[PDB]
Amino acid sequence: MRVVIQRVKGAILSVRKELEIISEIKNGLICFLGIHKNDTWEDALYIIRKCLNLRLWNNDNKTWDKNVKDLNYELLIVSQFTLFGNTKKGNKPDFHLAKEPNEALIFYNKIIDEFKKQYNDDKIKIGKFGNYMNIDVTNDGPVTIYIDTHDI
Amino acid sequence: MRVVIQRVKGAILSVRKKELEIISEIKNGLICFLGIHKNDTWEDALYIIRKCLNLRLWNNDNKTWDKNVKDLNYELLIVSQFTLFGNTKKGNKPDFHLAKEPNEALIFYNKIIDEFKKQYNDDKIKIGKFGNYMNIDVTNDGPVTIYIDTHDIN
Ligand SMILES: Nc1ncnc2c1ncn2[C@@H]1O[C@H](COP(=O)(O)OP(=O)(O)O)[C@@H](O)[C@H]1O
Repeated sequence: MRVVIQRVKGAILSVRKELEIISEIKNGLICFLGIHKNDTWEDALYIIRKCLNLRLWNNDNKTWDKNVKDLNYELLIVSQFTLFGNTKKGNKPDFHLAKEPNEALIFYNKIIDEFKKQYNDDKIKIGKFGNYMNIDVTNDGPVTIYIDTHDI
Repeated sequence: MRVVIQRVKGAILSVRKKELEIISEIKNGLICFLGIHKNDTWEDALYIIRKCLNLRLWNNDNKTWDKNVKDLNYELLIVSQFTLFGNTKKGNKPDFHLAKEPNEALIFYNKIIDEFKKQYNDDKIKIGKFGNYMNIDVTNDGPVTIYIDTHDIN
């Protein structure tokens, strides 16, 4: 599994209705989550644990000290198959390394459940899987973290 | 080198000093969050620029993944992001030792920006404020997030 984690002051998620807002968070994280074809539940578990526990906020005096849970902040989890974009061949990407959309959705849904189980069910916002999304992100820093579980 | 590329309808970059001040802004195009590694070479930088400018990340009529940022006269906002070399394998406090140290990172970054302008056009390349806190309002389009690590390349 691949995840891009961005530290945000807020994120507003819209779909085409011109656009209607379905999701919104204030301070916290937007997590762009790529699901590999070979991902197991242990790959999911690692990403979840890292997203929830990574110490990405300062606590004056201390840098990199508080996580999303510590500060009662929110997470928006967005599925991003493009994170397996093969950009090595030419300039046209292909995405064959990403999990096929049906088994990806189920896996994703299980991840959201576990996010809610490990943190709080009110603090976990989502997009519309598969659908086109407009997301206004207020990047705080910016702070961008990347994790690939196949490096673990 | 590491880069996170996001397809945008717009991005608005502010810095400190009502309390925030807008310094850069693009419409359609890419925000590229760029991480510079300790041992990055000009060849790593060249690969990043080539891909950012030439990756076909936009639709065109009946065709998907067909047009690149240059094809559409779109813009690039290039932001230095050392946090991309944040090691998180050992505990939950990130370790950034593998990121090129600031002074060397800044000159390498500015060289990269110069080459972007040379390979595309000056007026289409936007930047932030290196080593400074930034507030970046990004309108993600899709979203479409691309990740490239040049170490994976030979
Ligand atoms: N894992 C995936 N999840 C969602 N969409 C995908 C995925 N893989 C490919 N796509 C989309 O489907 C289209 C066709 O891909 P596919 O039929 O899998 O292979 P190919 O491009 O070689 O025919 C692409 O334009 C891409 O946007």
